[PDB]
Amino acid sequence: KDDFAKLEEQFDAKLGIFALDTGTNRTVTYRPDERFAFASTIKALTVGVLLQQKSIEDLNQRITYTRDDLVNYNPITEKHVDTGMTLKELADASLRYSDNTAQNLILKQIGGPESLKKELRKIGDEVTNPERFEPELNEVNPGETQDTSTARALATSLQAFALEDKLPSEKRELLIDWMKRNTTGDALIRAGVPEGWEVADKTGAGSYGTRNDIAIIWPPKGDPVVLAVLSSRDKKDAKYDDKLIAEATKVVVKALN
Ligand SMILES: *C(=O)/C=C/N[C@@H](C(=O)O)[C@](C)(Cn1ccnn1)[SH](=O)=O
Repeated sequence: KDDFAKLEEQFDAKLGIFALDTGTNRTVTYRPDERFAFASTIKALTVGVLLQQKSIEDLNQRITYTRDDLVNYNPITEKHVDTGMTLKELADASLRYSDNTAQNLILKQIGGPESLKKELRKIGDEVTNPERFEPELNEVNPGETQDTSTARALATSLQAFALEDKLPSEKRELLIDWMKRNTTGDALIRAGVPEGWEVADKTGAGSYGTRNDIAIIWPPKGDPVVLAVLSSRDKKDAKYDDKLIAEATKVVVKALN
């Protein structure tokens, strides 16, 4: 646990780590049960739940929306107000670009934050606590439990949809394929794994310099590793440093080797 403490001192941040080798049941933990704002990592679990409810052809359904439906950061969705987008394309934009309107439209389709919460409780996640849409969910103050979870619960919930029987294999593959092709995580978990390791991740960023990455990772040979790396800082307007997540990942890899 001293390598993580030194990282917490170097980057002046609090770290939350849970890693599991699905093949050996070896874990690496550090503040595994401390709450952090989940931020955009919730996008992964939201698509997890959508996949539970929608058939593949349901995903071809066109969703119309307006300029007023758009929020702060909509890289894909703002470009398609006139024509709408299929659920499939919204999931793609939400996961790989972290498009906030895409997320919000998907969350509405599943019934809103309380419905997402209920579905997570059903799969045994008693920790994750969604209450809000994007971008307001990204802002969580100290001591608050709204829109928070833990390294352990995020990893376990991600593990549930991507690797266990919470989704049938084809839908697992679809989720994994989107997350493999994520565009926002090059400097995080991806930067901390050895050459030839495959990564499917979702990133998050929030107030208090909160910087998260959750992933399934595959060594060259062997079973996948489930990893959540969460972080926050003590000032509301703090900047995060991606190098903290990359280095923490390197510690996880070393400890698992
Ligand atoms: C999901 O994690 C999306 C996060 N968006 C952040 C960000 O990228 O830092 C925005 C754009 C800015 N931000 C950070 C903290 N509070 N606002 S916004 O969508 O929250």
